[PDB]
Amino acid sequence: AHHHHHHSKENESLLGITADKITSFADWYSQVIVKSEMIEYYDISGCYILRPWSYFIWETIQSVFDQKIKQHDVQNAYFPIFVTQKKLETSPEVAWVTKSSDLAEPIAIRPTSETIMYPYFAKWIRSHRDLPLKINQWTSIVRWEFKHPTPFIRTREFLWQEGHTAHSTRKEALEMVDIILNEYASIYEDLLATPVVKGTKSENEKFPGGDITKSIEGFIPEIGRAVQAATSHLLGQNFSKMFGVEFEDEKGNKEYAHQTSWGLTTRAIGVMIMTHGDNKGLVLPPKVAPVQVIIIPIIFKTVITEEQKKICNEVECILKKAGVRVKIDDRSNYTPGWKYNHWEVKGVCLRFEVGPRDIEKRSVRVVVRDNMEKMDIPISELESKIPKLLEEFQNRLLFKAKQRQNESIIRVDTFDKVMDTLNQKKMVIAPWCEDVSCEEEIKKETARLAMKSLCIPNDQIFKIEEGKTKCFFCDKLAKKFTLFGRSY
Ligand SMILES: Nc1ncnc2c1ncn2[C@@H]1O[C@H](COP(=O)(O)O)[C@@H](O)[C@H]1O
Ligand code: PRO
Ligand SMILES: [Zn+2]
Repeated sequence: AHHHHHHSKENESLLGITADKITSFADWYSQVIVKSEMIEYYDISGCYILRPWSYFIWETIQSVFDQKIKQHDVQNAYFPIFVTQKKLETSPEVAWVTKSSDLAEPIAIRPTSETIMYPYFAKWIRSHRDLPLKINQWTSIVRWEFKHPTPFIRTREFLWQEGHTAHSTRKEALEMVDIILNEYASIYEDLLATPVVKGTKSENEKFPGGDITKSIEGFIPEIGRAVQAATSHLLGQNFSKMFGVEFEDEKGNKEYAHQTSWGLTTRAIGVMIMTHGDNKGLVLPPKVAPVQVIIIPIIFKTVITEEQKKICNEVECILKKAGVRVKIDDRSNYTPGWKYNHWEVKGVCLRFEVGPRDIEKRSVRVVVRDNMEKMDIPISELESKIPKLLEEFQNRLLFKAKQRQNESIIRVDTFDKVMDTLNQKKMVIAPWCEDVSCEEEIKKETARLAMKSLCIPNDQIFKIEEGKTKCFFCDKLAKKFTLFGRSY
C-alpha cells in the first residue's frame, strides 16, 4: 500500500526510486537510504557511513532521550572502549585488538559495558546512602554479527546509549525499568511515529545474565518480520554478586545491589524508515525531519528575481521564527520537477511552490509529502497553519502505522492455524505456558515447516479462563497471551 498516490515524470526516472517497496524490499531500502543521502556504503562489511541527513535524526533522538533521563537524575559519563579478557569473562561477536608489535594479552572492543563499569560500581558503592547510582553514556559499540548485515537494523558498528543503575531495593530497580521502557516507547511513537508493543521477554529470550527483561517490539508488515526496538533489563542481584557490588543497608547487614541496564541503538532509525516510506523515497515524521519545509521558487536557468527573493526570504523568516526548520532551493541548475523529486526522495514534509501568481496573491502553494495534499495558504497565516500542518503530519503517520500494526496481529488458539498465518506476513498472539521447553519445540516445528516469542504484552486484550484455557502448543496450563513471529 505504498503506490496509491500520484507519481511525476521525475519520480519515474532513475533519480527516483526504482524498486517497489513490497515486491522488492531489500532493493527499495537500499535506494531509499542512498539516494536520499543518508547512508554511504563502506569498504568494510557491516559498517556504514551516517551522512548528515541521517545523523540529524540520531541527534534529535539524543536530545529528546538525554533530556528525559536527566528528569530521573541520570548522569552521563564515559568508560573506556577497551576491556581485558579476565574482566570480560565473569564470545564470537567480539572484535579483538591483538597488535599495535603483537600484544601479550589481546584486549577487546566493548560489545557492552557491564564488565567495564560494574568492577568500579563495587568500588563506588559501599553504603545505602550512596544509592541510587544512575550512569549513562553515549558511545559506539562493535559487534561482529555473523548474519548478513542490514543498514541501521543490523550493523557491525552502531551508535547507542546505555544506562546502568543500582538501587537498594528490587522494587525501586523494577520501577526504574518501567520508566526507561515507557521513554523508549515514547521515542518510537511520540518522536519517530513508529508503533511498538511494550511487553516482557520470555525466560529463553531475556538478557542472559539478567533477571527480568522488558522490551518494545516493532514489526515490518511488508517483509513480514519482527524487529526488536529496545530493551530494559532488570538485572536484580545477579551482576552485583559477580562483581561484589554490595552495600550496607540500614540495620547494618550487607546486601547485594539491585541493578538495571537499558539500551537504545540506531536501529530505531531503520525501523522508522521502513514504517513510513513509500515508492517515492523517504517519508520522515516532522519531529525528526532535517528539513520540514523546502521553498522551491519557480525558476529555470535564469537568476531568481528580486520579488522571488523577497517573498522566499520573508516566508523563511516567518518559519524560522515559528520554530520550523526551512531551507530555500534557489538553484537554477535543475528544473522545478527535478527539485520536487529530489526533496521528496529525502522526505521533506512540505514543499512551497512559489510562482508569479503566488507573489501576486501574497500566498504560497503547499504540497504535502505523504498524501500529495495541495492547498493555498496566505502568507499572513503561515505562522499558525504550518505548525498545525506539521502536527497533523505527525499524527497521520502514527495513526496509519498503528492501524497497520493491529492489522498484522492475528489471534490463534491452535498450532494447526499457526503456519498459515505466518506466511501471510503477520504476527501471532496466542495463549502460551511461557515454558522454555515449549518455546524450544515451537522454534523447531515452525522452522521445519522459525518463529519465537517476541514479547509477553503488558496489555492483555484477550481473557484466559482460569483452569480451562490451554496452550496453543502441546498441552499445558496457559498463563496468558504471548506475541510470536519471525524476526529480522
Ligand atoms: N547490529 C546491530 N545494529 C543495530 N542495533 C543492534 C544490533 N545488534 C543489537 N542491536 C540492538 O541493541 C540492543 C541489544 O539487545 P540484544 O539484541 O538483546 O543484545 C537491542 O535494542 C537491539 O535491537
Ligand atoms: O546489551 C544490552 O542489551 C544491555 C542494555 C544496554 C547495556 N546492556
Ligand atoms: Zn506450552
